[PDB]
Amino acid sequence: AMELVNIFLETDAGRVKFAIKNTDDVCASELINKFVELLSEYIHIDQSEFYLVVKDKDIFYFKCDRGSISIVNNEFYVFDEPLLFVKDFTNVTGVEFIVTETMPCRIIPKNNHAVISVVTNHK
Amino acid sequence: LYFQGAMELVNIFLETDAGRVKFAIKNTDDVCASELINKFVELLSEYIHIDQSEFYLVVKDKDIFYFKCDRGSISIVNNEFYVFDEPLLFVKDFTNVTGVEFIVTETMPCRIIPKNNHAVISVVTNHKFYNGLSL
Repeated sequence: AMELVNIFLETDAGRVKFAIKNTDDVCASELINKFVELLSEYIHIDQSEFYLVVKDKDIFYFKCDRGSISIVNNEFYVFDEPLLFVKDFTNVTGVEFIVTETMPCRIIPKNNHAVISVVTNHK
Repeated sequence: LYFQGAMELVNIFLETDAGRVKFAIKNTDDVCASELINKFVELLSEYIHIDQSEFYLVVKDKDIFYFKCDRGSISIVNNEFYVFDEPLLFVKDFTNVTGVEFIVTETMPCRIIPKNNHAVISVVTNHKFYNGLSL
């Protein structure tokens, strides 16, 4: 039900979303650390600086600075670039970050995973 | 294709304990483009896995020139217009490289496998010759 729109997995089968099933019907703000837990498997959270954009009906921006989370307000980028997605795959090969001129990233990957950086400037 | 004088890499820098470090070749008179860009790739290969990475090299020698390094295979990129004119603080002395900084654009993404737990830093520029966002 809840998914990231600015970070994706690179896999042998294609692009895979970070998605969490909202069982308790909580809010984006209350489940953000679950996304960080998911990314924790592929990058070093305590050494990385990056933003998390969560789509939950509306869009909610967050910054993760070495594990510390903050709410981001004045951002209006539309991560609506038509992308093709899959869900099944065998192995992860990289982590894909959609960056913007106001939302850079600093990533230290795990297990020789690749860091992919793609730019959007729409709104 | 040939150049003369100093050539600077303007979209890739080292992140070090002392700050940002620039790659430059001080004399390029008789050397051709493929040899010049190869030298930058060789320098970068100490910090990233060239055979698995895909990125762009933007160099400035009077004019701006664009190249793509796809798993070690270098190609010239035509019809690019990003100017990479953001003023930046550089240093030349350092003791430890902690990451590689990539200035990426809508047309020039990057796929980087770093070495030695080095960080990958990605910063966007949107400034172009003619779009009215540079300078």
